[PDB]
Amino acid sequence: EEPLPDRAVPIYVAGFLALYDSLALDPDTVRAALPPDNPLPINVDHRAGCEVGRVLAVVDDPRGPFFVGLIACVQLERVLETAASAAIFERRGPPLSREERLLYLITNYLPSVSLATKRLGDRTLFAHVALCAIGRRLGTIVTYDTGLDAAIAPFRHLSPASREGARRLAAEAELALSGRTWAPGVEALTHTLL
Amino acid sequence: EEPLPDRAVPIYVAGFLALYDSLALDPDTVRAALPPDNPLPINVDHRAGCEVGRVLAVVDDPRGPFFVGLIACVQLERVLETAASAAIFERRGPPLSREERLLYLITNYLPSVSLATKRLGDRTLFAHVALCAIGRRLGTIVTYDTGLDAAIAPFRHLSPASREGARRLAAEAELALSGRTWAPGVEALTHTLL
Repeated sequence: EEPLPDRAVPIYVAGFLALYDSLALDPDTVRAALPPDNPLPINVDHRAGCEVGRVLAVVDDPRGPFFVGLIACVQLERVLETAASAAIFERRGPPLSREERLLYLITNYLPSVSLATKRLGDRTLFAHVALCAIGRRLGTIVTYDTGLDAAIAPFRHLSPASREGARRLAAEAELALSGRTWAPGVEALTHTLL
Repeated sequence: EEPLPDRAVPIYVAGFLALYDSLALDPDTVRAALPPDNPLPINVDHRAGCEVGRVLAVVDDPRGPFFVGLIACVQLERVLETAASAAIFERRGPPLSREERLLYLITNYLPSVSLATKRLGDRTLFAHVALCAIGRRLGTIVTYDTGLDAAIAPFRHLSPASREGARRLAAEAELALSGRTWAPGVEALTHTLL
């Protein structure tokens, strides 16, 4: 089809991976695996082959484990566009630019995330974060944005200490991923999603 | 199944029905049909039988026609719950209450709306507002909330004059609908959605 864009639109995702009781995840086991030994990848529908990003930071918070991630995948943008073309387009207004079209699509088609942990039997308890396709899996709500601070801003309930640690941990982690894209495959993503 | 709740959770929806060029809808034709002669109903996927609410107010704005609506439908809440049970539930945390469960579901499953107009050939140009099922139709993004002011608040781009006219027009229109629910039918909604 049309030619793949040369650079991926960087997408930042933020949200709570879990919420504490006011029982599977309690604050004590979360702190045991608080700093992940290995970087937690971001995939689609828990399929390791469909890796589209990387978790930038996970911070403990009184509400629950809060995370920030970076998604850099031209092929995910193309596949979501293909799904959008399979639906009746009734949006009234001027065409959105490349960045807000991607935000419009990934928020509606991948509205939640799911945290994967190792089996029950600092620590390696955290495994990966999965983008959940709507109508397939229902996880915790996230926000998508083209800015790091912008992705965290709508979460007013986060304590200022957790917010600060998140954006400083995410900034230094984003730096190690300088100029890194993800290419799981257009057909690989289409099979999982559509 | 489980018994239908006796009272519907009132849901308020807000957003832009269309956006002006910086060509189908220009500001001049919008003002011609600015005050609808008849109340614009809210339905699902443009099917008149699946009426679930009522548009409370439509205000002209430099960005575009902005609307506020009320959705009061126990059966829509039940059907969306049935769709949620058909997906893998992976949300980590305590169970959401009845109100935020409904908000969680209607935002993810019905993320956009579409404005219906009469054919091309104050005025009756505006017909109804349709809740668009994700993966079926793609319309303009809306916000859902359990409060009238809360539904309008995230739209910071709205001019303060349009915001004021919207909440005063919506408040008096909501009053005429005192204690009115919508019952399109559980099977009617299931056929359209699932």
